[PDB]
Formats: sequence, C-alpha cells, structure tokens
Amino acid sequence: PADALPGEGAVREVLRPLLKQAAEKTAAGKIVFAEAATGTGKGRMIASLAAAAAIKGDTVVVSAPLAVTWQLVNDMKDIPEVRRVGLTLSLGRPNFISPQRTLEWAIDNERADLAAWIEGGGKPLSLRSMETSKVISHELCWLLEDALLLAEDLPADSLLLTSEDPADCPAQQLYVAMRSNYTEAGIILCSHFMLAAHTRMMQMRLSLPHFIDTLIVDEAHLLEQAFASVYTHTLRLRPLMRTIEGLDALKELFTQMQVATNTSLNVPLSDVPELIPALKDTVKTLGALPTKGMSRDARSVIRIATRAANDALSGHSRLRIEVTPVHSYPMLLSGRSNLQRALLGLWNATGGATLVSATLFTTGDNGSLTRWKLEVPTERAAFLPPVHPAWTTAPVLLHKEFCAHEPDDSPEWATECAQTIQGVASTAQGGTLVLCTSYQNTELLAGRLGAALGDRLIVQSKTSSAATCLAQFKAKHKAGIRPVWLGLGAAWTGIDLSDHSLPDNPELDRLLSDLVITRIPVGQNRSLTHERRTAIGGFRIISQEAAWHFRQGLGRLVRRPGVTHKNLWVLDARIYGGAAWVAPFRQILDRYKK
DNA sequence: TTTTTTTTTTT
Repeated sequence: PADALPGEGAVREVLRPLLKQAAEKTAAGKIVFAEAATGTGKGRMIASLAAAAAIKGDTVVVSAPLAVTWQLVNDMKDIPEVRRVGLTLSLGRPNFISPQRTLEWAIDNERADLAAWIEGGGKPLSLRSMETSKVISHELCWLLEDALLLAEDLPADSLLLTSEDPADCPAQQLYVAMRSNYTEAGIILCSHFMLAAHTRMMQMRLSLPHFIDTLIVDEAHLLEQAFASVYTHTLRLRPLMRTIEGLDALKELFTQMQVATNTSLNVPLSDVPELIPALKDTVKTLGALPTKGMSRDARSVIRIATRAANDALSGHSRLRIEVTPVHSYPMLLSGRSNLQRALLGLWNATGGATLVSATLFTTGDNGSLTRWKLEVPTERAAFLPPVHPAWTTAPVLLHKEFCAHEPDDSPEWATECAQTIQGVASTAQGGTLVLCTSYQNTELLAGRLGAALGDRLIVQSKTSSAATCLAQFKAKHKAGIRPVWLGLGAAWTGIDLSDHSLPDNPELDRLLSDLVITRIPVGQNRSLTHERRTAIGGFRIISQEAAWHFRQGLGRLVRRPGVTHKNLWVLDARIYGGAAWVAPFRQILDRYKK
C-alpha cells in the first residue's frame, strides 16, 4: 500500500479501491456516491477519508447516526493524523438530562445510584462516555445514555434538556458551552438530525462551520429522512390540552379537524373547514398566556405547539392528521414535500462530500433516485461503482419452498403462510425472523401461530417495539430456545442480528439461521417527501423504493464474513409468478443459488 | 405495476 491515505492500513483490502476513488473525487469537489456492503468495514474507510481530508487543512464534518458514532470515534481515535488535528463532537439537547428533574425523580422512586450520580455533577460513568470524554477533551456529564444505565425505566422525555431549562443548571451550560466544539478540532461528528437542523438555522438567517470543506455522511440513506423530520412541525393536542388544565377554541379546533382511509394527506390549504380561524385563535390563546408562573417544563409544551401552529400559519407547508398507536389521540402535522431549497443549501455549504451507505443505488451504479431524494446537484454528483462482495451472499441458501396464496390480508393467506412458517421453525437450528409489511398481516400470523409455537413466538406490535422484540429474541437464544420473530417496521431495516457473545468466531454464530420474507415490501414509505416524489414519478418510484427496502430486509442475514448455514425464505408467490413488475426482486434473488 | 411502517435525538 504505497502512498496510502491515513488510516488506510486498517481498511479491508476489498474497500481500498473504493476508498481511493472516493478520496479523489471528493477532493475534486464532487458529491460522491459510495455504496458498500455492511460487513466490509465502512467505518474504517470513513475514518481514512476524514483523516486524509483533515491533514489537507480541511474542516471536516462526519454526519452519522448516534449509534454509529461510538464506532467512528474508535476507528479514527488512534490514527495519528486525526490525533494531531483533533476530533470533536457536536451534541444537541436531547443527549442530556435535567439535573433538577432527574434528581427530583430519583427521590420519588427511591433510586440510590441515580440520585447519587446527579449529586456530584452527573459525571460520565460508561466506558463510551468516559472515552469519548478523553477523545473530545470535554467531560460529558449529564448524558442521557449514562442516566439510563442507572435506571432504564426513567421517563426519558420528562427528564431531557429542554430549551426552557434555566441557564444556571449544569446540563444546559455544558450543552451551550460545547456548541463551540467545532472551533477546537479538525473533524466534527454529529447526527444527520444535527446536520439538518444546522442547515435550517443557516437558511433562516453556531454549532457547525458555516462552510464544510469535506463532509462524510455515514448511513447516507437515512440523511433524507432527517431533513424531513427536522423540517416537520407537529402539533400534539392531548399533552397541550392537559398542560393548560394545570382554551375552548382549541377544543373547537379538534372538533373542526374531525370533519376533514386518507385523512388530510398532503393538502396545504385546499380544505379549510374552520382550520385557519381555529389555527389563528389557537395562535393567540397559547402565546398570550402568562409566562410568569408557567412551569419551566410546561412553557416548552406551549412553545412547541405554537411552533406547529405558526408552521401551519405560513401556508408554505403541507398538512396531515395522524393518530398515536396507544389510542386515537389527535395530532396535526405541518411537513414539507419539497425539500430542495434546504438540501441545496446544505450542498452549497460543502466543498466536497462522500455519501456512504449500503443501499444508495437503485440498479448498478444508478444513484438518480438518491440524487433526487437528497437534491444533490447533478453537476456535483458522482456515482462510483459499489462493493458487493461474494461472501455477503455465500453463506445463504435460498429455498424454493414458498406460500402459494398471494398476500391479500386474508385469513386464507394467514394460515397457509403460517403452515410454511411452522415448517421453517421446525427445521430452524437457531433464531428465526419472519418479516411482515403490516400490523394486520403480522397480527393475522400471530393468531395462527401463537398457539402453535407458544413461548417461541415474538410478536412486534403497537405495544411491543422492535427494540423490545430484539431483546427477547437475543434472550430466548441465550436460553437455548429457538425463537421466531413476527417482525415489521424497523426489523426490516436496522436491527443487528449478529451475535456479540461470539466476537472472534463467526462460524459458530447462529442467532439468526432463518430469514423469512412473507411479502414484497411495497407501500412501506408514506412520507410527504416520498409521496410527492411518487406522484410526479409514477410506479417506478414505488418499485425502486420497495426494492431498496427489500435489499435492506435481506441484509439482516449476513453481517460479517465467515458465517455459515444461513437460510433465506421468500414466500410472496408474486416472486415466482410471471408478473413483469416483480422482475427486480427476482434479479436480486438471482444472486443466490440452489 | 402497489399499499399503510414510529425512525431519530435539533430548536
């Protein structure tokens, strides 16, 4: 490896050519599309990219999900180039905790370690918080993640740093002071939400440079969603209505919302039954109430809901009514279906960028859907070839057996698919994950399998999270019993079903021996940005996005080379029929054999 | 040529 990039030594040999290409084109000013599989060590490649850019003198920003942050700090904690230029991190308020409230909670619930941690400065206690504290050269006190270690059942939202907490409380001081972290280091880590929020603040005229010389976006497929959430302001009624109890026109606003299975989807002002009177009356009834005596945590409820009111005030945004999983509560949203001005503002403030993810391309090296999703200027965009190593598909045997009945939410399909699922559960030599597209489909399957499989069965639901079911899936495997997981939603994309009780030895990993696709993941995306992107583009957008979700669902099986005896099952009979529209999903499966 | 997911951790 003559004349290698900094940190290139610990990069997998397979990704060295891609790292070389990405480094050159990013240095050339292009916004680079670099796609590589999960187990190829994209974190090491990113660390080498950032270090090489940093020693050029570049102010470098690495935007990545907070979960990935700990891996990225470690991967470039020790390479000499970043050691000289320094590596810092930018954290928003939701990372921290109110010392007053979290201590006031520990006394109420008699949690000795929790109160004793806050008494004494809320010092970092985890290895991650302590080590990142040394790497940052800042002491990361009052961290939420540390507080969870002492009491997992703490009401996280009740205790988080709001913007309303007093200036004198240590947590807000630490956050506000650390807003200047980009001053004191060459490479800056943050989440996609932080980058989107920074871009929005830049547009409207602090925590990031005004111009980013080089930007690496890890898990870049999620960056689009972060902009949508940041640019969406949602009004929650029951928390507000309950907070004033401790106005009548707002009750009439809810009654009015009821007049207008699609309820007010992607319609800015075409329906105005009484919303603009009810909005304006709510605007004044909430902002005129006395700040004096308003609880330091209740003024936040007022502020966030008037923000949603004044985001629906402009009329420059779409509206949509949603309902909580717990109960049929009223929620009003003001999102944006066109995100070009904001995204373009980000890309202008960037000299060069590398977009890194495992699913960036629709087919081959075509990143046009991602280029349009993120509004990457075509002049600056660049599509490098992907890295799809052979070992990502080798341990997988694809079975011909499938469910003849087509998925139509019927009881008829549910039992037939359940019989095939039971057949998979018997032959399974480990954990089994069956992927469902709907709550209805998985609840139907649960009704047909709850008695048959008994304790083995895990059902994701409105009351059972993917994280909850993931914990039970690991636990049931710990107890030697072979679980089956009726998974939906986040189980499709973003669960690490690789066993960490077997670090050095992947050949003996059998946490997930059977993956079962019950249905092609069509209709899995309903965001305002994508729904508009579908209305203009047609069913191609539907099929391309479904294939992306399909590849991500298949990516749960193999997470590192050297595993063996992995089973892949796709039961959607449409795959095996003639229909031309299922041709892409056929082609993905064509890379397995026998 | 299709269909309903609750991500994340910003102000």
